[PDB]
Amino acid sequence: TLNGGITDMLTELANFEKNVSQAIHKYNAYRKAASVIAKYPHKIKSGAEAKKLPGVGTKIAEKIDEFLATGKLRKLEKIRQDDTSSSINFLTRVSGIGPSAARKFVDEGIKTLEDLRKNEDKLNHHQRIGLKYFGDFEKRIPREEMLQMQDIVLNEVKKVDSEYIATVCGSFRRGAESSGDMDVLLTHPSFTSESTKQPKLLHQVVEQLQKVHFITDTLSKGETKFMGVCQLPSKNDEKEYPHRRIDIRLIPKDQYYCGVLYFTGSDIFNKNMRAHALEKGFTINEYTIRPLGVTGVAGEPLPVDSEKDIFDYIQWKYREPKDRSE
DNA sequence: CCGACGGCGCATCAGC
DNA sequence: GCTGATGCGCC
DNA sequence: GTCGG
Ligand SMILES: [Cl-]
Ligand SMILES: [Cl-]
Ligand SMILES: [Cl-]
Ligand SMILES: [Cl-]
Ligand SMILES: [Mg+2]
Ligand SMILES: [Mg+2]
Ligand code: NA
Ligand code: NA
Ligand code: NA
Ligand code: NA
Repeated sequence: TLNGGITDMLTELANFEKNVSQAIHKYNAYRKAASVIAKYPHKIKSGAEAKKLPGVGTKIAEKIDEFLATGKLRKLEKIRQDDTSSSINFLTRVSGIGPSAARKFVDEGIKTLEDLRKNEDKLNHHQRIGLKYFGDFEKRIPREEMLQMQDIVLNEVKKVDSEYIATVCGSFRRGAESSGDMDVLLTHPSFTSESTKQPKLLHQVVEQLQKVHFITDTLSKGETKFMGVCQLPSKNDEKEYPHRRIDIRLIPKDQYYCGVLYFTGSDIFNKNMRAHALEKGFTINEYTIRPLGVTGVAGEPLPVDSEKDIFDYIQWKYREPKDRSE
């Protein structure tokens, strides 16, 4: 982190744009700039130097000059002092409260953790769980703990059906020493792009993980995606482990490589790769890569037998997961 | 200058 | 009840 | 806010 000061500033700007201004393209622009600066291997000496990086433009270069000179950004100093902006930014830290809900809550006068706790009746199911575990959800998960969680999930899934394959993705698969949450990609030969030969494939797995008290709460659940809370078991006399977020995604078995590409991320990596695909005349989702016809309609799914095949289509050199942390 | 900016699952609500 | 919009979430 | 054409 040679340029941590700058990347922190840009991230705070991004969050303000997303949460307060509700400007999603500005949010993405700031994050893209922060990401490109974060991997730049020199300590940045000026705005002009930064402006040579793709995604850093005139306005960001100016902000960088201000920050290098003074160590702060007047724009941010003002935003921090603003009560409405401060409140909104805080409320969006609760899982389930977005920019819209946060602004609506602040209008009602609900703008602190204390206010939230006394107005549970005003929260939906997801938000009530987000509040319950507010503290826990902001803690990172050490890789050592991720390994214990992997063992529980993989062993429990095997007990449901030995044909399931579960893969931990996200930052874990990128080799991070700590993770924000646990991301699990699940496949079963009965669920392909052509047919669903068994019902409740995801349900059976969630149920089993609940039965062993690993999964503790549910935020949302459908046929292909579960979003919930889990917790490692603690030993006798041991303090409990924090509750953790868990996401499970059931992907058609024949579409594993596209699925694991998506779920490995990072998010900014996915955005960059998908944008590059479009420039190259292709569209990528978690299921397929398809050509874009002259008109605009996506064509038929192209053959994929490896993650690398996807990179080959868009003429990118292959990047191992560890090199996708953007 | 101006259009595009990644793609999608689940929850909630309005209209019919 | 369904369909489409919108919010919020995931990478 | 930035980029491409
Ligand atoms: Cl915007
Ligand atoms: Cl600052
Ligand atoms: Cl695939
Ligand atoms: Cl598809
Ligand atoms: Mg994750
Ligand atoms: Mg994430
Ligand atoms: Na630039
Ligand atoms: Na939130
Ligand atoms: Na996740
Ligand atoms: Na573009």
